Amino acid sequence: GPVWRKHYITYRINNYTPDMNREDVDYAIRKAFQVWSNVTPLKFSKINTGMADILVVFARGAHGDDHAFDGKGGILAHAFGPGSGIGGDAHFDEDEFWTTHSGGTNLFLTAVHEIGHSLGLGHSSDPKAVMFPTYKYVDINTFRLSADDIRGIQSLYG
Ligand SMILES: O=C(CNS(=O)(=O)c1ccc(-c2ccccc2)cc1)NO
Ligand SMILES: [Ca+2]
Ligand SMILES: [Ca+2]
Ligand SMILES: [Ca+2]
Ligand SMILES: [Zn+2]
Ligand SMILES: [Zn+2]
Repeated sequence: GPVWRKHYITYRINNYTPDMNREDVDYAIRKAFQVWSNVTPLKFSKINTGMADILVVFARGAHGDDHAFDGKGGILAHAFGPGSGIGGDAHFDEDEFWTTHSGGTNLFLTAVHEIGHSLGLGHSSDPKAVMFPTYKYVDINTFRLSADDIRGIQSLYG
């Protein structure tokens, strides 16, 4: 599949969920990017205006792509693989309740998974992998990619 063909990648937060403090959204997303820059040559920078490679959006129901959200539960988020335009973008279902902790749906953990897709990863069959497509809270303060995730991303970058 597609990959980014450059090392400096930008992201922009289109809008903020009212579920969380603004600074906590910023930090969760920053930390999620750091998970992947830790194990690749990629460098991520937040921009506040203009066209970013990865646009982060909170939206509910039908929201202008061909892929609608479904209210609370079920689909939590989705993201597009590397490419122009909508490529790379990561969308989070506002009908979920996003948090910094084990309550609701943890934004950081979900963003790690989605950014994996934004960088070109698909799903893993390994339940230990962050790319395993079932959300499960794990302690975010000690979170680590599985060997499978590191294998996956290092097949695309580095
Ligand atoms: O795969 C999907 C669509 N399905 S999902 O949104 O139910 C979903 C979303 C995120 C996750 C997830 C997996 C591991 C950690 C955090 C979230 C699981 C299911 N989007 O990427
Ligand atoms: Ca949903
Ligand atoms: Ca994009
Ligand atoms: Ca919400
Ligand atoms: Zn979408
Ligand atoms: Zn997924």
